[PDB]
Amino acid sequence: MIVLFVDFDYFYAQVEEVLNPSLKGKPVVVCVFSGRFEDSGAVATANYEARKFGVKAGIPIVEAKKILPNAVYLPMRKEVYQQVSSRIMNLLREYSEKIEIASIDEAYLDISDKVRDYREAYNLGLEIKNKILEKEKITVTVGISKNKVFAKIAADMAKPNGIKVIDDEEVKRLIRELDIADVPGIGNITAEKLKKLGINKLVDTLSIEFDKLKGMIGEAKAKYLISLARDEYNEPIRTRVRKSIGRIVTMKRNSRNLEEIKPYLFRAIEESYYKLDKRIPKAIHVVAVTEDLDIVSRGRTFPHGISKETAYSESVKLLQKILEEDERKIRRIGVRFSKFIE
DNA sequence: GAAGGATTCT
DNA sequence: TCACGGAATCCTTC
Ligand SMILES: [Ca+2]
Ligand SMILES: [Ca+2]
Ligand SMILES: [Mg+2]
Ligand SMILES: [Mg+2]
Ligand code: NA
Ligand code: NA
Repeated sequence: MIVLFVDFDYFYAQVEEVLNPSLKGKPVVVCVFSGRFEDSGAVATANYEARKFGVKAGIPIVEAKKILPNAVYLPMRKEVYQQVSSRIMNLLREYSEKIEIASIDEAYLDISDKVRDYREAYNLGLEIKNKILEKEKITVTVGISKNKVFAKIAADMAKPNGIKVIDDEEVKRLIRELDIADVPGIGNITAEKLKKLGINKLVDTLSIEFDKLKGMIGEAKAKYLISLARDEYNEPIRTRVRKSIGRIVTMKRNSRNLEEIKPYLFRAIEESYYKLDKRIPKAIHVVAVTEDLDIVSRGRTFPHGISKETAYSESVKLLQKILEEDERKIRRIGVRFSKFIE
């Protein structure tokens, strides 16, 4: 099984430069201005010239400006980014129909039967990679390996505009030598718990019992890491189609008055439905980020589909459900739909 | 199960 | 109105 992974290089930034090639070379920064007071919001992701100064996705726009106040700060244009993404997603589809679209800027392709013997695989990387460059003016990094996990580590290790392979050999090394926080799925929270147990590399898992790890990371990740470590990991390229569609939005002020919150919640609902299209959800969920951030949520699953009209109402019920259990004020508000009808 | 929370990642 | 956006998914609840 050979797994070829394409992550696009700082995507939303790149697209903005492709649409405006005068930016290229400067440091472009793509953000989500919340109009909550002129520079309220967060970065979204950022050109390499910009990244290298510590301006990364997720930091506050005003934090970023203490760093690069002369860099180009553009507002996140999601649809533009999506139509440029599908063009690319389609291009790769032709290469190995057995693909799995990870995110807006990620795709796994299974090239097991399309090619055998990595030498071949690498060359395809160049083709795939070169073709997107050709068609979309978008540079991408390519990671190859026996499975999704390692294929992606390769891409991680080689970005931007990169192309790394990862033969078993190296793979067997990484099991032993690669730092555990760099294993995909593993973030700081779980990394810190792993250091505490003593585990720093994948191989270490086979030194600890397993029921313990379940204690601290839960069987789920507990099986996962042991699986990779074992070299016995294999998850074929599913093509998971979205299992959840939502929206959250940032109010221009914290609230506990509905009429105040209400116009946002619908603004969210209307979008969420456009995002849904021909899909009909059996479940709704109203999510609220508090003046604190305790990210509270009340929901409901109906035994039938939810019509837009029913999505309004219930939500207002669910917003009220929140408005009086906790007692804190609301920062962001939104809705999330699930449990679709096949 | 269904429900609500926590975690990971751009 | 005075730093923390948006989107999923998992992974663990009662
Ligand atoms: Ca990591
Ligand atoms: Ca299998
Ligand atoms: Mg990426
Ligand atoms: Mg990226
Ligand atoms: Na049960
Ligand atoms: Na019960």
